[PDB]
Formats: sequence, structure tokens, C-alpha cells
Amino acid sequence: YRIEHDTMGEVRVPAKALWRAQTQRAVENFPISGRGLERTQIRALGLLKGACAQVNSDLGLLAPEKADAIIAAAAEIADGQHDDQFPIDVFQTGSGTSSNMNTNEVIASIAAKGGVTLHPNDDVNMSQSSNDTFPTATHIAATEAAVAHLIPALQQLHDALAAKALDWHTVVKSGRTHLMDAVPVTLGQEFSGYARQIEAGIERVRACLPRLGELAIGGTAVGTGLNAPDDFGVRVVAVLVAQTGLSELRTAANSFEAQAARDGLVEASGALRTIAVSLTKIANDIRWMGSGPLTGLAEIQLPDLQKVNPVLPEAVTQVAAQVIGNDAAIAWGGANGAFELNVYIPMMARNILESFKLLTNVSRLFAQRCIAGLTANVEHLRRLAESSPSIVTPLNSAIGYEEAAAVAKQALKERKTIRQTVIDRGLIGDRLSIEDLDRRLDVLAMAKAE
Amino acid sequence: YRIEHDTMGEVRVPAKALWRAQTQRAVENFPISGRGLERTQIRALGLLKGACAQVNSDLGLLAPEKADAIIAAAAEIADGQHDDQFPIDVFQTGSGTSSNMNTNEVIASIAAKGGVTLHPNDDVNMSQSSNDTFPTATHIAATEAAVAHLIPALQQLHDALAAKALDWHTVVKSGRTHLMDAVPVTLGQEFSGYARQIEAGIERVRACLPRLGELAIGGTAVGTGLNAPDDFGVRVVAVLVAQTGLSELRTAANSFEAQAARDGLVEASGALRTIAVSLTKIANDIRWMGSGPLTGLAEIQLPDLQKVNPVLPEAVTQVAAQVIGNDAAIAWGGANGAFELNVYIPMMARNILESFKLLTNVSRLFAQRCIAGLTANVEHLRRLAESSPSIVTPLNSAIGYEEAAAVAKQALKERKTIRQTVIDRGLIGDRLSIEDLDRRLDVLAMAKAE
Amino acid sequence: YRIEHDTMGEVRVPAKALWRAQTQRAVENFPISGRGLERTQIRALGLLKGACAQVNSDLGLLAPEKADAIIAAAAEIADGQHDDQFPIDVFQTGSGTSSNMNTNEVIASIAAKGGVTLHPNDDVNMSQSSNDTFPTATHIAATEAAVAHLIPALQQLHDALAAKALDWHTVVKSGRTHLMDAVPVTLGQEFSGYARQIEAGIERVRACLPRLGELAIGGTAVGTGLNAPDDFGVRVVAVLVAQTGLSELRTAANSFEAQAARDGLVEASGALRTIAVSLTKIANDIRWMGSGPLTGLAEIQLPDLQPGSSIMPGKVNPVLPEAVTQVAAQVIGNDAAIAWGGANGAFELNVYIPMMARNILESFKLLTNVSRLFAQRCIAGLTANVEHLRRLAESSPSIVTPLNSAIGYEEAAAVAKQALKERKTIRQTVIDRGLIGDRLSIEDLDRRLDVLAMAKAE
Amino acid sequence: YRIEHDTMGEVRVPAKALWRAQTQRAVENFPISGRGLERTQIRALGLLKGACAQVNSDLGLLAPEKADAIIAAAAEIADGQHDDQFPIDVFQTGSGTSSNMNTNEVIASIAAKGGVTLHPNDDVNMSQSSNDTFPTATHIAATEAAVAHLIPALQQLHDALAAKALDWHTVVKSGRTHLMDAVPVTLGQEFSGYARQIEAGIERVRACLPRLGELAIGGTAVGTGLNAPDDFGVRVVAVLVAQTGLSELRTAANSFEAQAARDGLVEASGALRTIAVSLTKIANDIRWMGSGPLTGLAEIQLPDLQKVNPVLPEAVTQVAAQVIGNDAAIAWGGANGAFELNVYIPMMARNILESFKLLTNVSRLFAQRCIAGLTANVEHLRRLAESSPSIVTPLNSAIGYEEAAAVAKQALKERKTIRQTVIDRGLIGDRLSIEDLDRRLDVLAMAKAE
Ligand SMILES: CNS(=O)(=O)c1ccc(OC)c(NC(=O)Cc2n[nH]c(=O)c3ccccc23)c1
Ligand SMILES: CNS(=O)(=O)c1ccc(OC)c(NC(=O)Cc2n[nH]c(=O)c3ccccc23)c1
Ligand SMILES: [Mg+2]
Ligand SMILES: [Mg+2]
Repeated sequence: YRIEHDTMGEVRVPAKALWRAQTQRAVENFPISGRGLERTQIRALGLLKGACAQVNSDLGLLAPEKADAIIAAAAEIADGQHDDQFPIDVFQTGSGTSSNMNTNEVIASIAAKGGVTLHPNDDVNMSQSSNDTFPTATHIAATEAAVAHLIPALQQLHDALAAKALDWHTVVKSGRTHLMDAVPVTLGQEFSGYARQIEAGIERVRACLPRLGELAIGGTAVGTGLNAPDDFGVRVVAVLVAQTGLSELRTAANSFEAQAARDGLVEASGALRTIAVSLTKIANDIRWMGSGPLTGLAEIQLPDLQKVNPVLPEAVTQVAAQVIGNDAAIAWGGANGAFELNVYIPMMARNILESFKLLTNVSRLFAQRCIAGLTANVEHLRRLAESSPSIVTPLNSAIGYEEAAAVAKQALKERKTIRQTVIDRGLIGDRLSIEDLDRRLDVLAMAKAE
Repeated sequence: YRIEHDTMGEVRVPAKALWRAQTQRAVENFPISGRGLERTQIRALGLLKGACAQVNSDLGLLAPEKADAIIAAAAEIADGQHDDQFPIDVFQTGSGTSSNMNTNEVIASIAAKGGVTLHPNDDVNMSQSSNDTFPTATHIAATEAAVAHLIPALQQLHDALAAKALDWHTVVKSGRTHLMDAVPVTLGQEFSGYARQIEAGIERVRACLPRLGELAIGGTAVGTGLNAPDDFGVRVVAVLVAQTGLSELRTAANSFEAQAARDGLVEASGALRTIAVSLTKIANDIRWMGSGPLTGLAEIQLPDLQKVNPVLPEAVTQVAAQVIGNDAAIAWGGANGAFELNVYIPMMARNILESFKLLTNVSRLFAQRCIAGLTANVEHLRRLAESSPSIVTPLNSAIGYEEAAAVAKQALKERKTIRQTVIDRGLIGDRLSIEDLDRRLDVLAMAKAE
Repeated sequence: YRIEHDTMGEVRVPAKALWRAQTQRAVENFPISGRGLERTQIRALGLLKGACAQVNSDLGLLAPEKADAIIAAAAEIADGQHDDQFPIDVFQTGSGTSSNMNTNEVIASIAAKGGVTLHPNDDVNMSQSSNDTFPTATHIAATEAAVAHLIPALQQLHDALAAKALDWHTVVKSGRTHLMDAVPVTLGQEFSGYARQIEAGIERVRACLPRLGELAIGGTAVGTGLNAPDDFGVRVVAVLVAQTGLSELRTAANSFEAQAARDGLVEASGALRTIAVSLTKIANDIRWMGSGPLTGLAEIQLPDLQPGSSIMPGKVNPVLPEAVTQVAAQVIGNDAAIAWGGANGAFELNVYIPMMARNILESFKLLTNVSRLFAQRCIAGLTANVEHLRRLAESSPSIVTPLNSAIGYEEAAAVAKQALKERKTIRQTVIDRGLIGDRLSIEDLDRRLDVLAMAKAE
Repeated sequence: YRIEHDTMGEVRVPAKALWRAQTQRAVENFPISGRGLERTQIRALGLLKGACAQVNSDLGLLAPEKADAIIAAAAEIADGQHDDQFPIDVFQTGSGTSSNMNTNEVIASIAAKGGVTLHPNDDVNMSQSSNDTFPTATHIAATEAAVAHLIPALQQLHDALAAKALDWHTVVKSGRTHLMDAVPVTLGQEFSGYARQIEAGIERVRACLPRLGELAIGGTAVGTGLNAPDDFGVRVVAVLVAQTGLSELRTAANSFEAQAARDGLVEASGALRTIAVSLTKIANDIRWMGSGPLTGLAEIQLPDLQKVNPVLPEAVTQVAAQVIGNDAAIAWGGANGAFELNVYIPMMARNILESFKLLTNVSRLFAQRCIAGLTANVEHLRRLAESSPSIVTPLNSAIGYEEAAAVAKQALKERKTIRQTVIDRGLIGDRLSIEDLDRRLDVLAMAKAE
């Protein structure tokens, strides 16, 4: 209910609110989505403000009393004690200056409860600009999401898929190409392909980390580092690596590229989009294999969570669609920078951090509550394998290339199986027993598993 | 922390939660995004459950005391009193069955507090299925968002752009093509173009409403209407039209197309994506025309809300990026239906309803706090038009294209008007009077303004 | 290899080439894709230059013998006689001025072969600019593609789908929701849904034509109409509508909007993208229903079009559904390229026109041609596996619901369990549990378990 | 016309055509786009057919005289002598079966001219399927395009941008953030940022090559390798590496993943889409820097190729839009595989090969005919930097905020340098010396450049 005073008039701020006038003005300016920064973004901004205060204190630019108060207040924010103190819309000034100032004001208020006076700009924002802070917090959050959350979740899914690839190594079935009956495969072979797709997904995330982990901090307003110490960036990054354990964080290769563009987020989103494409194929194959039971393929049974509807495959395919959409928004913002600043950072941050979160959470649920509990309908799968087309090649050593070719042509002409065409042509004899025919054409042998 | 008993056993539900066991199971099954239904889809689910109870009562299928209890509870949900009673993630079973059951459970808990016992399935879900209700609610929410909120917001922006077009009718300036100087226009003419883009946007939204307003209700599980009265659909739609005033709501032309596909949302997103494209052009031009104050175009001054940064053009271009991403997600879900049900409905609903909300809110903000307060640097704009090499063409018939090109070169080098350069070069004679010069170089006449 | 002189040097030009120095400069400047304008864009540039000459002649601005030479030359271009004379890359100056000048030069060279000297700029480009012509030709081409080609092809597919809906009106089968067994439908009902998606697609194309048909012609360099007659736009549109029969063409509502933006192409692409979404669902369902035959759903048989495999000689694949789904993917890609160019205009001109024109006209062409092939080579010849589909419907646990009021929902569920376990029809299972008696005759069982009546067919 | 035959019977084929029955059926089945395989794709199919015949001959499965005839025919195809004999549409069967048979039939017809009888399926397609040959030919073409064409084109553009970064190292100018005047930078620093974007693009392409270079060859119909030698793939890949010098070509890690999905093309397209995003930023900035010559920024002059219109920036930004569109088509195909085969290969191949070609060709043109020739308006750039309100801040501690604001306002109004305004306002002596003024306002020192 309390009032504050701003160099354009009077500002009313809620009573239990640690934010001040600049934040309140941003609240009134951007009532667009009704959604603010996520826990991960707030955490990153607190981590960054603590590291900046630490470096400003080490360089003798900030009195140690003020630094200690900023560091303690920032630690509270990084630990999630103030997630309710960040009310600014995602759809704000495109630098993220509004959220940067929100962090400065909340730290100033937390410090005042402890008896220390901080200026949000001159103290909490010392050596920083309105323009190198929010992109840095974005890349911290995205790198933490990749390394600490997504990669382990994808590994859990990979390991679940790989476990089925081994458990079903000899569970023969019919191949399907173009949705049509094809030569035999095993259910384990198919799952070995799903596992490879997730393993390649982890490789793709790893491959983007050298650029995703680049931080703009130290570049200040335009990338030149004016009004910051020359080594501010390298010193702040070392504090962040030590606090977070994220060795993937690093100073930008080029301080102009790191502020004029967000290409690292565009690159990372392409890795997440590829994983969404992989997850769509895996999830679609799994719900088709589970389909029916009478009208479908009925190859496997999915665990029942809610005739079991494939509710986790539907959650996975819906997440994949969202990641594809978010990826388009990210590329659109990425392309539209101008001169020294890309001003799409809040929108790009929301979208990539959501894509990380959705893929992390759905991959773990898919792994644990769908893949791990799948059961194969082994006898049904063998009946499908025993209904696949056969080939004459494995008879060559027995009947010769010429008789084999005549078997092939007559089977095609009369729409008969290879097996029955061999019987009908009277080839069961010294060259070939019925047991020899059955060994040579065995559907597990045709799958070339063992 | 109260206890409830399901098929599969025990489940704890918060004390003050009005949802029951099936919602709490869905909370446990889908911890993916941490974002549930928006206030417009919760409202629509309420409007729909009220209308269904009305019709079941009208047809003598549901006891009137039970129908009255449903209608009273549904009106509270429609009025936004229970937005906190819908905790299920967007990324749920693709039919939206979980959120349909959430609505049925919340209505039964509200009715219970007024002394009336309702069965969530047998009473609140009477005549309905898990597959025709959620997409009906989605199309009610989207139609209401288009008619009641977006069209009026767009008309407000149209009227602000049109008002500036009139105020700046004679504000002559340099045209620009390929970013290069061109013959004269007025700011009014440019703003008349912006206004047409927004008027055409309203035409595009109106043009999608015949199909956006199609409702699946009555089609039950697969579109056949098995286990509903034959006229359930037309009765429920008529009650929704009577109660909401939305005459755009209609029973679907084909009950199978209305459940197998969500093509109406794909179509409406296309209109929203086109408006986003328009708004990007308008917002980009306005921030470029405000660029400066020294090294940019310096054509206009934007009202200062937060070096006056174009923060509302940034909000508008970020919203447009989000609408473009959401549009890609919607089309992806739309294409991937199978047989009798498209199972991407929760993801498509989130995206379409967000696109409507963002465009509505940012259009009003852009109109009121950017467009209405723009001010033109009238003298600068006319002096540059009068100094541009582009305007020497109408001198050619008096002094020839070679002397006209010398005038253009000296005017630019000396930063003089074309008029002053022609006088300084001693061209005023019988060949060319001062009055013929002023006629030939009348830049506002060159713009050909009404 | 004849040589020419531009206001900036000498340029070598092929001997049989009707283009001249500005076009040859554009050829050397933009070796990017190796693809130029399509027949439909060249036709529209010819129509436009012919109409402009007719109007300039009627207004006393262009000498009659010069106008007549332009009209004759422009008719040859519109008739597809010169599709080899437009070598400039699609990825050219973003106004399309290079292609505008290509048209003006080729007309000048055609007129020269009949003894008339035309100045490419002063005669063939009279009353026009480098900025209002190419987007006009783009919108002519797109409107013609929508009205004369896409809508008729979509109508042919609609009619083929609707004919199957009528033929299969009693072909009962189990519904599928979430890919799981559901209550009965008919294959005619499902095909009625596909028909409605195509009919809605035609409605979406129609709804965009009031803005797709808006032409910029007459707005000249910046939209103001400086250096054109005040009524040049309405006069040229009148001639184009009269000669083409394209009733949807009109002068832009706002001459600035018509050059600063290409929002009509973005709008129209959304309709094509929605059609691509519909065709994806239709084509996917059809290839699933054709799947197997032994390991798939085997609901229908697609006409055989070509051998599928040398390793599996009998195998035939759903090649038309695959062409349709691949076209749909291309339309979705093209749609993203069009929106991208549409958003990025500046001030008086959008400079993405050649790229947006390539993408929109290609989407029109691919959907037109694949729709006709899908209708003729796939839908028309489909056959239903009627006995298969009825057997599954009659054995479905989903159909026990109508027994509730005779034997109660618990005995109905037990019938479902036993049927599904013993691979029996519901009818037979009801019998094998001795439930025929006082509550339920054998005729009353046959009424309740009538799967076609449960589909509720009209 | 002549008569040819396949397993479905008799087909009329143009008398002179080198293709046979299956190609002609495909000509009639797929008249959709009117465009067929590109040179690069026909080249790869020829390389692969030759390598397969070499390995079949080395394993004693194919007669040396037949292998020689195939290798010679395949060489003519790879060289481009028969591009007119590949009439099949891009939009064909989704495995590329039709273009595989086109290659087999054309090789058979060429071999027949030389008096050798080859069966298109039994000899030219020995040990092969379409399912492994067409994606192998697609990944050979894409890997070649990446390594031999795109990376060298991007290196040329990087080197032109880096040459400018050096040439313009001391060309001081106004920074611009939010399109608004900011503290100084140099054109050199801006160009260093563009150079980094292109170097990072090269790093993105190199990071995708471990998976783009994976070939399916040897997996035959379903991934199992049925009807091929167990080492067919390792042997064919060694021949292709020897013949192409592309060490990036490798056996697939998993034979099922390599046929059930095309994730490597989706991944590579992501890299191309990021480069398009970068090139959009670079081209936009360059055309805005060239804007004018009177009413725009007038920072640089572009070389004149056709009011010098920025035609190469326009070509670059149109190419970028096409790469973004193609990228969406590729991802859509990538996701929609089923079981053992993704059947979007011809469409995904068209799009990713086009994206490689357009970026290759436009990057070389941009580097040579735009970047190399730019000239800077050095005096204008410095005068505006020296005249900008943004550089008054370092005076704050000598003259006070109020007087720094008055200096900035007078400098803008009079169009004077900040240095001359401070002198004109009488502030030298009291507040600071000339030596102090020249140190505080040195715009090249403020850019942190020397
Ligand atoms: C003179 N200071 S001012 O008024 O405050 C001012 C501010 C901003 C400006 O462009 C953003 C300009 N433009 C110009 O000086 C335009 C111009 N005219 N004539 C030339 O020969 C020339 C040469 C190179 C570059 C530009 C030009 C002038
Ligand atoms: C002076 N003719 S010129 O050199 O040929 C020229 C050309 C182009 C320009 O901007 C594209 C400019 N800019 C300005 O005049 C900048 C400017 N300075 N001071 C003012 O008080 C002012 C007020 C309103 C708008 C701009 C200003 C100047
Ligand atoms: Mg580490
Ligand atoms: Mg079956």
C-alpha cells in the first residue's frame, strides 16, 4: 500500500514488496502475458549479482560491507527465497533492463532489513550495464538447464531404451517399411535405434555447449567494456564456475558478438528441436505398437497411468510440438538484432528455458513410467515375423542360383511364400530336408540378430 | 492435506482443493511444464458444463435440483472464481480428458458445499464424452477471445493509427525504398498504410469465425453421437449462444471433421500470424523513425515510458515472435491427428489462446502508450525532403538532367535545399522564374496527398 | 554471342537471347540458386505489360504503333512463347526490378523483329515504376493459381472423397481414438470428414481472395502515384479482369499498404498451410488403413502404381500418400519463408517479393498437382475390406453398452472380457453364457448389437 | 516409343530414353513440381553405384566384366553426361526407390551400348536396397556440400569481414542500442563481431559432421543387412572416402537409426538455419549503415552493382528466409518416420541441399562484391560520435549532472561537438582543463580501441 517517489511522479508499491519504483513502473508498463521470470532465471540473476559484488570488492571498487550485504541478499535469491519478488512480464524492454533493475531493487531492500544502505544502480549494478547482465543470466540458466538437468534426463531415457534393446534382442517381429510388411527385425533392434537417437541427442547438446556457455558480462553497454574493469568478465566467470560447478561457463570469444546477437540460443534450440524430432518418432512407434488391442498392432502393452491410452506418448509428442514452436520464436528473435544489441532477449530466454524444462521433465517421465514398464507380446510378434516376406538367398547353397531364381519367380507369379513354393516344386529331397528348409528361412536368422 | 479413495487406492489432496482423486492422479502423472489452463479455457469449461446441465434437465435426463447445482457451480467457474482449482499441466492426455474430469470434480465439490450430491461422471459429464467436451471448450474460448477481446483491441489500434494519419496529413518527408532516399510521402500516408494493415487484420479474424466457432459437442466419443440425445449438440450450442451472445458459435458442419481435426484453430492461428507480421512492420518502422536523437533518422519522438528507448515497439515485436512460434506448434499438432481424434488439443489450446491474449493486450498498450503520443519533427522532415537529390527530376524539363545532377550533388555536399542550390548556382532567369522553381520543387504536391 | 553497352560498360549476351544489357548484368550479379521465374510469373508480367500499353494508348500517352507492338509482344509472353528468355535468379533485388526490366527488354527485342523501336524504360515501363510492377504480377499469378488451378483441383479431390463416403455409407468398422479401439463408425463417415476438410480448404482459399487479388499497379515508386495517371490502377485492373476473367483482381484499398507490405501473400500462404495440415491427416489415415496387408490394419486396398522393392518383389507401397505428405511438408516450409519475408518490409517497400513469389506460387503448384493425382490415382480406385471391418466391429468390447438396459453393465463387461479372451463375437459370447431367456430374445440381441445402427449413419 | 517390362508388366518408354519401365512409371505417377534431382544428387548416386560394384567385384559376388561396365557407366553419370536421363520428380516415393531404379536402369542402358548385359536389380542393385542407397547418396551429397563448398565459402566471407575489422580498427562512431545513440564503438569492432558470427557458423557446421557423415549403406531393406555381405558397408565407405577424399564419410553408429530416421539432416539444417540468422543480422546492419545518402544513417557506401540499392544485402536476407523455410520442411519430414524407414527422404534432400547451395553461393557473392568494396564515411562517423549526448557522462564528476544535461541539449540544438559546447558554455578553467576535457571526451579511447 506504501508510496515511493520517481523522477516522473508518485508510485504506489505493495507493502510486503522488496521491489521499488523502477519495477513498479515496469509492472504498469507491460501487462501483456501475466507471466514473469521463471525460478531458473531468478536464480541466475541472483548468482550473477553475487559474483559481480565479489569481483567489485576484490578490485577495491566496492566497500566490503556493501559487497557482503549484496552477496548475502543475492544468495537468498539464488536459493529461491524471493521468487515472489519478480513481478515484471516476460514481454518487457528487449534488453531485459527491467528485470535487471528488479534484481538491483530487491537486493537493496533485503540489505536495508539487515541495516546496510545500497544504491540499486551505483552499488548493486556497479561495473555492469542495462545490456550485458540479462543475456549473461539467460546463458547461465540455459547452460545449467543443459548440463545439470537435460543431459542426465536424456541419459536416463537412453539407459531405459538400451535396457529394452538387450531384453528384447531375440524377440523377432515383422519389419515395416512404408507401413507395409517387410522382412523380419527384432523388437530389440528397433529399441537399439531409439537408444541411438537419444544418445545422438546428448551428443548434439554437448556440441552446442562451447557457444551456449559464452557470457557477455564485462562488455557493458555496447560490448567495449567501458566503465568496467578490463578483466571484469574473466573474474566474474571464475566466481560463477566455482559457485555453480558449471565448467561450461566462459567469457565470450568476441564481446560485440555476445551482445549484438543471441546466436548461442538459436544454436542450442536447434539441438532441442532435433531431440523433439527424435522423440516424436520414438513416441509414435511406441503408441502404434501399443494400439488396439483388436483394431491395432497389439505388439506391446504400455503401463496404465490413467485398453490403456498411450498418455505418455501423447505428452511427449505434444512437448515436441511445443519445442518446434518455441524454436521458431527463438530464431525469429535471434535474426532481428540491430547494431550493438539484440533486443529479443526476454522472449528468447522464456522459449529456450521452457524447451529445456519440457524435454527434461517429459524424458524422465517417459523413461520411468512408460519405457521401463513396457511388456512385449512375444508370441503375437513371432506370428507377425512368420507372416513377413521371405527371400530365396539362404537356399542358394542347397538348390543353386538357377533353381532359387525359379522359386523366386514362381512365388511372385502365384502369390505363394518361398517355403510353400519350394515344397510345391518338389525340392524337398537329398539337396534339402524340411528341417534344412526351416533352418535356412528361420525368421530370427533372417533378422540377423545373433 | 485431506485424503480421498480412487480405484488404485489412496491419494492425498490439499485441504482447500475442490478437485478430487482423478485430478490429483493427473497432477502426479504430468509434472512437465508447471503451467495449467488459462483463465479463458477454464471459463469456457464452466460455460459448457452449465449449458450441458441445462439441456440434460430440459430433456428430462437429469433431475432439476442436480442441474441447478451444476449450473450454479459452472457459473462460478465461468465468472473466474476458481482459476486456482485447475492444477493439471497443459501437457496431459491429448484429448484433454484430465481437464474435463477436473471440471466435473470441482463442480461436484462446489455443489456438495450447498448440500447437493453430484456424481462427476454420471451427472456432470452426462451425455458427454472425454473427446467432444475439451475441444468444444477450446473453440468457445477462441471464438470469445476473437470477438469480444481481439477485434475491439485491434479496432482501438486501427483508430489510433487513423487519427495520426489525419493529424499528419500534410507532414511531408522523404520516402524510403530499399532504405534509400526516394520521392516525397507524408507521415499521414505511411500511417494510413499501417491503419489498413490493422483493418485487414480485423477482416482476416472475421473471415476465420465461420469455422473457428464450430463446436464438436454432441459428437461424443468418435463423432457419431452414440450415448447422447440426437439433438444434444444443437441444444447445447443454442444455450451457449443465448447466455454469451456469441452468435458465431455453431454446431460443426461435419461431426467427424470436428473431432478428427482441429483445422479451425490452425486457420485462426494463420490470421493471428498475419497480424503478427503486420505489427512487426508497423513497430519496426516506428522505432526506426524514433531512432536518434543525433545519429538516427530522428523523424518522430516516442513517449518516454521507462535516450528514450522504443520499449513498446520491442514488446510488440517480441509478442509477434511468440505468435509466430505458437503458430508453428499449432500447425504441427493440427496435422498429426489419427482416425477419429486429434490428440494435440491441450497444446493447441494453450498456444492459440496465448496468441489471442498477447495480441489483444499489446495492441491496446501500443495504441494508448505509444501511437497516441507520437510527435513529429515536422521542420526536420520537410527540410530533408526539400534537400533530397530525389526531388531534382522535375527540374529536368527546365535545366536538363546534367545541371539537375550538379544541383543534387552540390545541395548534398553543402547541406542546402535544392531550392537554395538552384538560386546559388545562378539558374534563376527567363529559363526558370522563382515561382516556376517553387512550383517544380513543391514537395507536398509531389506526395499527392488528398 | 552479340555485345551491348550499359551506362557502365560493354556486356556479352547470347545470340538467340531477346533480353538486353540490364538482364545480362542481373545474370552476372545473382548466380545464387540457378532457378529463375516460373511460367506463371512470366505469363503475369506479360499480361501486365500488355494492359499497361493498352491504358497508356487510351490516355494518349503512348503512340498507337508502339502500344500495338507492346500488346502483340506481351501476348506472346503471356502465351508461354518466351519462357526461355527470363534467366535472372529468383534471389535478385528484392523489389523484383531486375525481372521487371527483363520483361521490358524482351518486349523491346520482340517489337524490334517487327520493325518498331521501343525504349524498354520510356515505352514498355511508361506510367510504371521499378516497385509497383513485380508485386502486381506476383498477385496476378497467385490469384490465377488460386482460382483457375487450385480450387478446381481441390474440388476434384473433394468429389472423389465424397463419392467414397456415399459408396461406403454402410461399411461399418471400429472407431479408433488415441489409436485404441472405440465404438463403431462407418468408413463412409470417416471419408465424409476428409471431404469436409477439403471443402473447408476451398472456403479458406475463397476467404483470402479479397486481399490476395489487390494489385499495387498505379502506386509507382512509393505508393503516391507520382508520374502515373491518377486512374492508371483502376484502368489497368479493368483491362486485366476483362482479358483474364479473374474477377477477384482489384486496385489496392490503400496504395501504401500494397507496396510497404505483402500481407495478402502471408494470408494466402496460411490457407495453403491449413490445406497441407488437412491433407497430411487424410493421407496418413489412408496409408494406415492400407497398411500390411498381413502385419498392418488392412482396412482398404490402394491401387498399385509401381513396384515397391527388388528384395521383396510382391511389395507395393502407398506412394501417392507419400507424395502428398512430402508436398504438405514443403508447403509448411514455404509458408515459414513467406511469413519471414512478409514481416521484414521497411517504410515504403517490402523487398522480399521475389522470394515470397517463388514460395507462394510453388505451394499453389504442388497442392494443385498432388491433389489431382491423389484424387485420380489413389482415392478413385480404393476398395474396402468390408468383411474384415464388420468382423472387428462385431467382436468389439465397445459394443456391449446397448446390452446394459437388458443384462446390466456388470454382465455386459463380463461378456466383453470373455469375447476378447476367447476371440468371439459379442453376439456369440452373449449366447455361450446362456443370457437368451425372459429379459432378452435372440431378435432383441440382434437389435441391440446392430453395429451399423450404433454408427448412427444418416 | 519402345516397350520395357517390370514385375507389374509392360510400359511404353520414349524410344531414345536410357531409363526403362520403373523410371517411366514414376514419370507418370509424380508430375508434381516439374523438378528432379540436382547435379550434386545424381553425382552422389553415380559415385555410390560405382563403389557398390567395386566391392561386389572384390568379394567375388559380381563378374569383373559386369563390375567394370557398371563402374564405367556410373563414372559417366557422376561426371554429368546423363543428367537429362533423370526425369523423376523430387516428390516421388519417400524412400527414393524411383531415383534408385532410375540410376540402375540408366547404368544398364549405358552398359548395353558397350555390349555388356546388366540386370538393373540383380547386377546394378546387388547387395543394396533403396532404403540404404538413397539416404547414403543424400548424406554423401550433404557432407560434400558442407566440407568442399559451404565451409570454404564461409571462410572467404569471414576473411573479408575480418579484413574490414582491421582496416576500420580506428574508425570511431556512435554505438546504437535499441536503435538509440549509445557510447562509441569502431566500425572495426562491429565487423569483428560479424566475423565471429561467421567463424561460429563454421564451428556449427564442423560440429554436425560426425553425424551428417554417417551412411546407411549395408543396412539393406530394414537395417539388418539381409541380402548383403556383413562388411558391405565398411568396404563401400572405404571406397567412397578414397574416391572423394571426404574422411567425414563413415559407417552409421546404429544401422536401424540410420534408416528409421534422418536426424543428421535435421541437425545439419539447424546449423544452416543459425548461419541464416547470423547473415540476416550482418546484412541488415550493412544495408542500414549504407542508407541515405541524405535521410538515412550514411555510415558507409556499398559498391554499385545496378540511390545505390543494397542489392546483395537483399539477396542475402532473401536466401536466409528460404533457409529458415527449408529448415521447417526438413524438421517436419524428420519427425514423421515410421518403424524401420523414414519416407520423407527426397523432400528432406531437396531442402537441405538447396540450403547448402544458396548459403555457399550468396556468401561468396556477399564477400567479393559487397564486403570487400565497402567504404566508410570516416569524418561523418567521427563528427557524430564527438557530437553525441552519450559522451557527456565522463564530464559528470567535473561539471555536475544538470550542466552535463545542458551541454548535451545545446550540442544537439546547435549541431556542435560536445568539446566545442563545453568551451562555448565557459566551463574550461572552473571545472576542468582542456587536457582533462580532451582525455575525458577522446571517443576512440572511449571505444577502448587503439
Ligand atoms: C551535420 N551534423 S548533423 O546535422 O547533426 C547530422 C546528424 C545526423 C546525420 O545523419 C544521420 C547527418 N547527415 C548528414 O550530414 C548527411 C550528409 N549530407 N552531406 C554529405 O556530403 C554527407 C557525407 C557523408 C555522410 C552524410 C552526409 C547530419
Ligand atoms: C542539417 N542537415 S543535414 O546535415 O543534411 C542532416 C541530414 C540528415 C539528418 O538525419 C538523418 C540530419 N540530422 C539532424 O539534423 C539531427 C538533429 N540535430 N539537432 C536537432 O536539434 C534535431 C532536431 C530534430 C531532428 C534532428 C535533429 C541532418
Ligand atoms: Mg564440469
Ligand atoms: Mg488386424
